[PDB]
Amino acid sequence: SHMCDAFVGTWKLVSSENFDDYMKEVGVGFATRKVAGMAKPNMIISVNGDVITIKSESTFKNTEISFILGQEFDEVTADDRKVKSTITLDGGVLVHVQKWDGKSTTIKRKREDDKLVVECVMKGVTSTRVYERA
Ligand SMILES: Cc1noc(-c2c(NC(=O)[C@@H]3CCCC[C@@H]3C(=O)O)sc3c2CCCC3)n1
Repeated sequence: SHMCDAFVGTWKLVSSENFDDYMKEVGVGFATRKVAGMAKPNMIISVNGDVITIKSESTFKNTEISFILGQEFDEVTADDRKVKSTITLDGGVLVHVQKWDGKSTTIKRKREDDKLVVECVMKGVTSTRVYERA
């Protein structure tokens, strides 16, 4: 058993709070924000040894990242930012820091009841995205 166990599986977006303002703060343009706003992505999380893979699959875009905890990696985000990402475990929370152009955003993923809750913070702006098992 590992702390990442509770995350593994296929998840589907069930609700989104303040996501348009989060995207604004990150610098996402109008057209991408409207398309993002409709999307109900799936998130597929798997583990093979030390390597964690998170796939995001939506009508617009399929993204995938594979990473080792604490090891920086290159990531192209859904909105096409080219960022330097580091994902660590803080207790049972996966903490994902993306850095680009002197800016930084933090995405936290945690299990709460039967949900996987994703808290996205950019400067003062927080968004919450709630996933359920698909
Ligand atoms: C920022 C941004 N710009 O476009 C996006 C973005 C997504 N964002 C997410 O899915 C959120 C946002 C940050 C981490 C993951 C979280 C998730 O629900 O898995 S999904 C999606 C887009 C752009 C258009 C295509 C579909 N994000």
